[PDB]
Amino acid sequence: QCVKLNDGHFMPVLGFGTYAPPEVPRSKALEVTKLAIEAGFRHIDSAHLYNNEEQVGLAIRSKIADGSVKREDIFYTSKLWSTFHRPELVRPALENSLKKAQLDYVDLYLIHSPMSLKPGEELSPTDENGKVIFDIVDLCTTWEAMEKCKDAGLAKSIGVSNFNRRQLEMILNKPGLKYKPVCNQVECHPYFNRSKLLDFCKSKDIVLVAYSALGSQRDKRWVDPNSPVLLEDPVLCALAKKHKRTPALIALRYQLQRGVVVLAKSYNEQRIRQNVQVFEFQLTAEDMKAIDGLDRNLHYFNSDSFASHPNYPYS
Ligand SMILES: NC(=O)c1ccc[n+]([C@@H]2O[C@H](COP(=O)([O-])OP(=O)(O)OC[C@H]3O[C@@H](n4cnc5c(N)ncnc54)[C@H](OP(=O)(O)O)[C@@H]3O)[C@@H](O)[C@H]2O)c1
Ligand SMILES: O=C(NCc1ccc(Cl)cc1)c1n[nH]c([N+](=O)[O-])c1Cl
Repeated sequence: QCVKLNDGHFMPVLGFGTYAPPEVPRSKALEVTKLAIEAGFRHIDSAHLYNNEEQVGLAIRSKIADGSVKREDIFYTSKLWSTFHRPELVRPALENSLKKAQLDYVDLYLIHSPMSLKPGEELSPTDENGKVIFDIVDLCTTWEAMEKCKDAGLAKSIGVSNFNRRQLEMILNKPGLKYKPVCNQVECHPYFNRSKLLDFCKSKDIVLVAYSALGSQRDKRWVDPNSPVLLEDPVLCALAKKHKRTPALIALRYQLQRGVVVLAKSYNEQRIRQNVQVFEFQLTAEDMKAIDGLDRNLHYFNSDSFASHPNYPYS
């Protein structure tokens, strides 16, 4: 089940999230990506940041080599990390990701974040207060570099991630724009449902892709443990009992019914298979209204590390 993007390529509407924190052994990403393809996932979300592209790429190539899928059946995404926003660094970062995955192309390459970081060896160059060391880059010039990558065939489609509406607007009104972003991948779930951003994306034929749709991995680097746990929400739980589903399935189905493409990360064999059940049932209009009521402007990513950055999108 696929949505047609504004460049004419096609994106599966449920995607598998591959990130696991560093205490998870690298080899697991390989195992669980194969499991996710076996279960029916066809859209796979990785990044340079995640340090797993070699494992994710191998899982994909294994599922091609054993005859399970064709390359053309898999939609693989990676992302340009914030230290590589300077235009001259964009193509080389993409080539790096292709060599890691051993793929001839990515189906989608995103600017991972609007918050440009000082170029260098560190993923997160830090200032002493622990604030990321910012860089001033015109993201319009980073976007022109992305467009060159699509023109060379390195990425079939190009898009952005963590952009707010005004940031998206800036790209859209760029003089001489050749390709609009196909998508904006952002934090989106019933506690932060981004309905104003969704409406703007829909008006621009840009797909909103929801990450942390199940409420995030709750990593203490960036997430306050007092924050309400999305999957313990009583309304989602009540809806899970009503449909004899689970609160995750409720959270995933809500996105599809608003025209949002949705990611789900799991490294558990059972939950991976469970998550494809999103296609097996429907929420009613009143169910959707109840879930719309949960919105509380809650982004789980909420650290002093980035909240002072000049291009923080939640400002
Ligand atoms: N563009 C960005 O800046 C950005 C930011 C964050 C994430 N992402 C992408 O989006 C993906 C997903 O977001 P996320 O990693 O924040 O996690 P998520 O999809 O919100 O899932 C959070 C947790 O839900 C659990 N879970 C999954 N299925 C479940 C089920 N059926 N029942 C109960 N619990 C279940 C998982 O634990 P188990 O593994 O134990 O099942 C997972 O750790 C990431 O992996 C990454 O690919 C992108
Ligand atoms: O740093 C990350 N994103 C950049 C980012 C996150 C939030 C905001 Cl507001 C802006 C930029 C990250 N991306 N994916 C994962 N992951 O766990 O899947 C992590 Cl962590």
